Amino acid sequence: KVFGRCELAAAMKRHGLDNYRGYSLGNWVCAAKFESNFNTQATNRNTDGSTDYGILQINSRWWCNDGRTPGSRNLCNIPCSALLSSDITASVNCAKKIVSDGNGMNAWVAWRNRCKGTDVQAWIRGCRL
Repeated sequence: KVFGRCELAAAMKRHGLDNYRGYSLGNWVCAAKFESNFNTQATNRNTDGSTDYGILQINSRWWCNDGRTPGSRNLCNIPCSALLSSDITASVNCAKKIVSDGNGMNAWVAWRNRCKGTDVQAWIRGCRL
């Protein structure tokens, strides 16, 4: 599924991400844009041989199991393929674990380089308040 911008924002707000660990909804939508372009099926291999999965490009090194990442912890206790569903529930519950882990949303390098410090509430502009 390719989510629309306000569509994704309403799904993330309904699953509890607006203001989670102090991060406003605009932050999470901005990260989803530059991680996956709102595409739940997006996958991208990392140079260390792990792969990132889904809307928020959750990485198989630490968070989900894909069977091909020597060392994987699978801390969200989830197959990485289940992060590619049209229903973002698994991805949101796992992202809640990642942002809570110590370095906040800086865990998403795309958030740190392209979203952090920017007017992120522009990402929920026009969406039903």
